[PDB]
Amino acid sequence: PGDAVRVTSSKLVTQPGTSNPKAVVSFYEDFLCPACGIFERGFGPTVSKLVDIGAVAADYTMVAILDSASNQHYSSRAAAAAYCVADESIEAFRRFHAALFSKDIQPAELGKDFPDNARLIELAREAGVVGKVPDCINSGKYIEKVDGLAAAVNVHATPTVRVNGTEYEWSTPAALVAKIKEIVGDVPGIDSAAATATS
Repeated sequence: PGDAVRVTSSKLVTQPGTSNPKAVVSFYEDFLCPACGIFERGFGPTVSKLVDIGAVAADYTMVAILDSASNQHYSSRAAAAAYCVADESIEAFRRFHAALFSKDIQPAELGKDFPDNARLIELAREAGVVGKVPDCINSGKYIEKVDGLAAAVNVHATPTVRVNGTEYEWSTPAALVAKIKEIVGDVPGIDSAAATATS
C-alpha cells in the first residue's frame, strides 16, 4: 500500500491465487480538516466492521496539507504521530486515528491552541501504546515524510476516498457498503456492516 497504513483483519478476503485484498478502500485525510472529522465520525464505525468481517483492506494516508505555524504545526505533528503509533501497533493506530477525529479532540482549524506533542503521546497511551511512540513523536521522526506526502501521492484535497483505485463520491455509509458488496459479494456480516452505529 506504500505510504499508507493498511488495516486488515484475519478474515480479509483476497483475490484467487493471491494475497491481494479483493477490495481496498483508500482514505487520504488531514487531522485538522473539519470535513475529515465529520466523515470519520460518520463512516468510521462502518469501515471498522468492513475490516473486521474481512470485506476490505482500509488504507490510510495522513497528509498534512493544512499544516502551518498558525496551527502550531498540528496537521503535520498529528499525522506523524499516527505513523509513529502504527509502527507499534495497527490495532492502536485504529483507535488513535479514530480518537483524533472525535469531537472531543479534533481542534478548531483556526483556533489558538492545539494538542502539543505531550498531548499526542498521552492520546497514543490511551489508544494502547507507549513503546517507541514517545521518542518517535518528540524527535519529529515522521514530520518530513508527512510534509512531503500530499505531493508524493498527488492528493491535494481531503478527505479523498477511493474504492479499488476509483475515486468515490461518498454520501452514506450504507451506500459505501453497497458498493463493496458489488465487489466482494455475500461476505458474512456485510449486510449488518451498513447499520453499524459505533466503533
